[PDB]
Amino acid sequence: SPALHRAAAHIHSSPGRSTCLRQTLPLSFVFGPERSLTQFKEEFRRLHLPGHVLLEDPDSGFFFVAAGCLPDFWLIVRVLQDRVEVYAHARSLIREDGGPGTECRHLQQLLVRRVGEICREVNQRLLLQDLHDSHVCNSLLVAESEEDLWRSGYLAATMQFVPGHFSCDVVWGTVIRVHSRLKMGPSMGVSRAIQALRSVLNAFSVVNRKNMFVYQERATKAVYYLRLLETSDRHIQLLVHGVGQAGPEITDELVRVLCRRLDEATLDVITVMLVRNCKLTPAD
Repeated sequence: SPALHRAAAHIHSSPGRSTCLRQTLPLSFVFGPERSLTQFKEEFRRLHLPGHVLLEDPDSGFFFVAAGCLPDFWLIVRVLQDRVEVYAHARSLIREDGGPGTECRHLQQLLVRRVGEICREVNQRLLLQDLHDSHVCNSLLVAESEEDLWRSGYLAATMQFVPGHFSCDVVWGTVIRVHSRLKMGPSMGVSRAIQALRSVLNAFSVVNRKNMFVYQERATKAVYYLRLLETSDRHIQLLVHGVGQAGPEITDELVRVLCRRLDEATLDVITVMLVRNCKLTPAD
């Protein structure tokens, strides 16, 4: 503890020096620091460094980077209430001729990137948990579209780092062929396949967003946003957006359930047609 404290004091008391570097990284906590601090600490503890291991001192609370024995350079990371301080000490941090300064700078940059990614992931997880617990899609979690707008402590998040544009991209995408009987539903312009999918997914569909559902995987505890669209040969195109790659619960089981519902609807329609002894199409 006292050696790390002295190194941090020397780094802070020598700004702009070629041997000591101090960097401050803010933690954009959408839900506040009370819940974000524990998540950030856990992520930092579970964070992995290339060729280095982070040891957290319990007396001081500041993590130190060591070779995985102390290396030729000292890297110290301090986690405050709402900011992260990274201190790097080396003989020459400016020279990059295969020395310890270049390695220390690369390690500091990697640690800063990992901390930023961890903060973003914590914010996304908090937003997903709030959406799952409230069945409402926040603007920061996903931007409100024109259809959603027509059918419609986060103030700092709105007046902070750009929200809405940080929504997770479509992790997986699939196209499901729609049968000829289900191509036209009971309402003009509404496919029967779309209606069946809505009826199936009403258990997790978003009220404020049309044809949108929020599904939380049981294994990964990750809430993902599913969007379904009709593509014309009418078909159902489903895009699943999540922080990480979609698991097998949504990739396979959900597709199987949707296919089973579509097949049941087609079989019921065919039975109704045969009840009237109507001519059956070769596709039917």
